[PDB]
Amino acid sequence: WTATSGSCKGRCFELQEVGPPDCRCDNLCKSYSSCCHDFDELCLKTARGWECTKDRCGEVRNEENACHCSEDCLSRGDCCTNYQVVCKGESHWVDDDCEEIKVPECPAGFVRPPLIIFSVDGFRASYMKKGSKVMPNIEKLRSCGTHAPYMRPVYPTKTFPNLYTLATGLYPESHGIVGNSMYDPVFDASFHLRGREKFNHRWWGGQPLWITATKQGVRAGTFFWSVSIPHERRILTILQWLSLPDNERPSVYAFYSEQPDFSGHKYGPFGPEMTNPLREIDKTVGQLMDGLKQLRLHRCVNVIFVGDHGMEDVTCDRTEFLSNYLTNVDDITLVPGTLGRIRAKSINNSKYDPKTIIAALTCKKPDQHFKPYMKQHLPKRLHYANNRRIEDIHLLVDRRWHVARKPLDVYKKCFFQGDHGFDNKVNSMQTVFVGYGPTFKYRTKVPPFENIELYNVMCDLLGLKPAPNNGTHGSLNHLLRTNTFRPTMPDEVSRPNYPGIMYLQSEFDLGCTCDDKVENKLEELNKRLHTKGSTKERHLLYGRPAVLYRTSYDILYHTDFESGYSEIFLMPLWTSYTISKQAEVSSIPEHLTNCVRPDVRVSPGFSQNCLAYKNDKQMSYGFLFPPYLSSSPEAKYDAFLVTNMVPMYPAFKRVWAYFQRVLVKKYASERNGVNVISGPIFDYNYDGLRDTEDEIKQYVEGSSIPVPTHYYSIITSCLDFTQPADKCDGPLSVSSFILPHRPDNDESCNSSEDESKWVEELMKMHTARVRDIEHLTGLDFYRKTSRSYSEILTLKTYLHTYESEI
Ligand SMILES: *[C@@H]1O[C@H](CO)[C@@H](O[C@@H]2O[C@H](CO)[C@@H](O[C@@H]3O[C@H](CO[C@H]4O[C@H](CO)[C@@H](O)[C@H](O[C@H]5O[C@H](CO)[C@@H](O)[C@H](O)[C@@H]5O[C@H]5O[C@H](CO)[C@@H](O)[C@H](O)[C@@H]5O)[C@@H]4O)[C@@H](O)[C@H](O[C@H]4O[C@H](CO)[C@@H](O)[C@H](O)[C@@H]4O[C@H]4O[C@H](CO)[C@@H](O)[C@H](O)[C@@H]4O)[C@@H]3O)[C@H](O)[C@H]2NC(C)=O)[C@H](O)[C@H]1NC(C)=O
Ligand SMILES: Cc1ccc([C@]2(C)NC(=O)N(Cc3ccc(Cl)c(Cc4ccc(Cl)cc4)c3)C2=O)cc1
Ligand SMILES: [Ca+2]
Ligand SMILES: [Cl-]
Ligand SMILES: [K+]
Ligand code: NA
Ligand SMILES: [Zn+2]
Repeated sequence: WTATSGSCKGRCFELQEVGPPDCRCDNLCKSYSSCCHDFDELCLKTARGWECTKDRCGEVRNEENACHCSEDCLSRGDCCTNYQVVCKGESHWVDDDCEEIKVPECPAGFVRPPLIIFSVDGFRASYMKKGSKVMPNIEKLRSCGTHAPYMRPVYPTKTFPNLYTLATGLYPESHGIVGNSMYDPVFDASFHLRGREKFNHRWWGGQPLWITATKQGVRAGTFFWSVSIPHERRILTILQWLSLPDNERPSVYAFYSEQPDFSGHKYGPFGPEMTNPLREIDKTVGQLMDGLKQLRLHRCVNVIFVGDHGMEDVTCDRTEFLSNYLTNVDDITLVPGTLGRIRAKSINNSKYDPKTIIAALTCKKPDQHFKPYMKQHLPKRLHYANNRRIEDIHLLVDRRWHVARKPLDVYKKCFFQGDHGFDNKVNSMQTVFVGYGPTFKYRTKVPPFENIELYNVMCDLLGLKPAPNNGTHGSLNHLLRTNTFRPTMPDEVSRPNYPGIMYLQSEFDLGCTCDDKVENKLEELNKRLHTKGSTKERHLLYGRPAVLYRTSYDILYHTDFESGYSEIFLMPLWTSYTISKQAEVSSIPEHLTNCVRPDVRVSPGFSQNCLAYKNDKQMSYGFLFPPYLSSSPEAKYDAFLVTNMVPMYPAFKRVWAYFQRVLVKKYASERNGVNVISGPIFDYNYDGLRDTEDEIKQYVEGSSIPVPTHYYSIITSCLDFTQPADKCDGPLSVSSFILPHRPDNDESCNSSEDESKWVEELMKMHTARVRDIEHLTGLDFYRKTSRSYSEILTLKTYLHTYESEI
């Protein structure tokens, strides 16, 4: 109950939310049905519209008007945004040439340049070029300020997960807004776009920018706007808050537009009906910039123009129905649309089987337009698993399609031509970023980046210390003319051992055999130098990775590769090697097919053993440095060391061997040499973070050899591919992946064919940032390069997406 018969007189768009049942006058009162009786009359004035006309110039103030053209309006802070243009011969902001803003040019009393976030729903990245003719204000922000060709949203590319990611720097799995709709089993409660449950604070985790600011003594405008408040009134309210006395004036503001998303759903991303919404958004930007110029703030405020996600063509007829696949369709609940999330209709049902549901949905029709996953098997780059609100069964839906439970759900809800929510690497889901102001660079284009990074920059823009988040602070320094943050490399926690020859062959009883007893100060001086690190500068191009947790491990040198070998996990944490453009692929000789050799540098007690693999009927093994790439028949014996061995399912060896035999060489010839770092990943609790030893759920049968959940590789070369990878004078180029270590290839529907038809497709799907691998391994890469650390941080956040040119 609200005693809604208090009053909004002198309180319109108050910044503090008043405690019930006292009635409210804040920009969200409408949404809670709790405004004071006179809210509309006082706070939502509309009389005479939004623009001064010649005949209103220097009029007598009439408090009924929506905005004013009377002489006193500037000092009152409530002129129409075009007041000066109409009544003072001023030009619109968009008609003035741009001039570099080297320093903030602010009125006295401003302690720091304000930040205004202008967020636009459904603003697809290609609108910047495709709509440029009808968006002159936006085009000026873009070309005069700092801009990316696009900005990557988070998965799912829905509105609430992305806006809240913008506010917090957190993946949806950590902030908790994991979809536009959700069920939470611990609360036993549901969350929807419509309704009042979304207003409960228990859904909203992390610490959003407005709370970070408040806690640190920086005042914040309200980020949320009730939908019925028109855009012109949102702009005028921001401009009014900017005229408050210094002790009352917020330093950060957000504007939100429902467009172009609202229209995009109805007409598709490029419908002819899309021109007008783009025109109208541009006009709103113009109102803001004219209003800022009137208050002498247009060279003082930092403005961010940012989308939450793009928009794809999607219609009714492109719907897959689970009823065409399942027989128990009524025993499941589906969260439907551009992604699928499946749970049991009833938890008092012990007959419900996730395994059988998955099998009924896997590769069942030739043209199938979705792919089922247990959430822990989703590409690691989506970071979409570690939340009790994300159902165990997930469906990744093809771009342009929907999934639904039954046809009745679709024709008893054609309406829509546009939608979004798909995989966040899909081109049509990409959105926009422009930063304009004293703190941003002038006329600068930066490479595409992920929206998880902006929270850190917005904190920097406001002199705030960010709460812990998923951005990599410093990776966006190149956006800024002056940074207050200067990242430093994390300290190594564990220093390695460098073992020499310490064991005799006969101390090993590992059940291994090798035909290598088929066995001179030329060649024997040589091999000792190699085992001491003589070739290390060739295979470790960027220094050794630093181990950032407490553990026991050895550096092992070899002619063709170096490794950091874990005495705890009984395998390398990383193996590093360089393949020049000219390298030769050879095969594994017949006499070496089953060869595994004890490593006399490493004790029996810290080694794997061949018997365990013989005994484990499911588990086979592979090698991290590939034998196919040995530099010589003699160096090839090094690749069969028991310290280069890792556990692999036979189904996985098909993937791995094709990568090592075919694709490494192809990348080296295309990229003019590559450096490769490969290794295992253990993430049994799917939290995106390295597992401790006591978290491992599977061992090779009868042994202490832990089974990886994933294998990664990081492939580095010179950005200027006219220089060889091992002699690169400038910026680096990287692509990486985190392949799931699975006992079957069900994920690839073409897997019964030759690896050349399906393997590379799988690796592309599981593309990763070096930063994802860092979290997953507790390692820190690129510690010794000639590049600046900020540039290295940008490099580690890069994602190679394999999409074509937007
Ligand atoms: C992306 O960035 C984020 C932010 O940096 C990273 O997430 C962090 O990861 C940390 C390590 O996993 C984690 O630290 C833990 O926090 C526990 C206290 O957490 C509460 O307080 C914080 C601080 O205010 C708050 O932010 C938390 O918020 C979570 O939970 C609330 C309420 O449930 C949600 O509203 C909110 O959205 C958020 O949920 C997310 O995180 C939880 C896990 O915390 C997940 O379950 C959810 O799915 C969701 O993702 C909390 O309110 C703290 O108690 C933990 O301590 C245990 O473990 C340590 C290990 O050192 C040990 O020393 C302790 O003794 C303790 O062990 C005891 O508890 C165990 C488990 O109950 C038990 O088994 C033991 O036997 C012991 O009893 C732990 O330190 C941090 O909270 C989150 N922060 C956030 C915001 O998510 C994330 O890792 C990054 N992602 C990647 C890929 O890098
Ligand atoms: C609980 C609640 C209350 C009201 C509402 C309203 C009316 N419904 C709705 O869709 N919006 C927009 C909206 C959506 C999500 C978030 Cl987080 C933000 C904040 C924000 C803005 C910009 C940036 Cl860059 C980041 C965050 C704004 C509302 O305000 C949504 C949700
Ligand atoms: Ca983990
Ligand atoms: Cl959703
Ligand atoms: K086996
Ligand atoms: Na298959
Ligand atoms: Zn939408």
